[PDB]
Amino acid sequence: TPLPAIVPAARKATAAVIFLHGLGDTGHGWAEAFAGIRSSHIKYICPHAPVRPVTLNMNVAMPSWFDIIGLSPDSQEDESGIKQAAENIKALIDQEVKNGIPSNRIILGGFSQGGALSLYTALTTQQKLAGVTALSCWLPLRASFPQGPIGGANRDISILQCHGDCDPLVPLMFGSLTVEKLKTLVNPANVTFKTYEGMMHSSCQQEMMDVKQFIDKLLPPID
Repeated sequence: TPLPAIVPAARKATAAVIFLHGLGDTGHGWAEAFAGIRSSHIKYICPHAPVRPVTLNMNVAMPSWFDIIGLSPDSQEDESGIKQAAENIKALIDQEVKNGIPSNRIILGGFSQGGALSLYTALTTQQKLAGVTALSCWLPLRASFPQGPIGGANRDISILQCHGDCDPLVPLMFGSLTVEKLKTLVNPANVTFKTYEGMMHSSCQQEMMDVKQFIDKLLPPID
């Protein structure tokens, strides 16, 4: 658990954005992206995932929040790893709360499997968070969530989900399927789905403008 890549608050952190990178990456690249759209009062924490064998690619080691066994909505999933990773994130959120940033001033999000982890954690934590930015991701362990509203703190959480229509790794179909299930677990009045023409398993600058909009609207300065 090395030091995350952090864009700190200029003065005192009154909100925080915890963002988790995709497969095989570190937090450094995304911290830079969030540095380019930061608000002075917001702390941007991009932790680094541990290197580990990934079943999908002949157990070649690379940074990974959990194991990837497949790429289909029907693929087998690493249930234990997903749940332990989620525990680690809630642990990381608890730390930021005991250090001065209330949970309802914290946004969780990520890219690909980082986003998937973001959705799973937000929807299973009794910690009330400010929102979720789920980029080019999916809902892990769909069939374990009941078919009604989740209840709990994040019944009414705001979710911004973004996907490219040319994504070869997480098909747009899989994101569309994820938002439909989302709209049955939380209040769909706060569920926004954003599609980006031509984007692949990537980000674009408009997607980052819409993420800034989302964060700035939900985490405004206290002063």
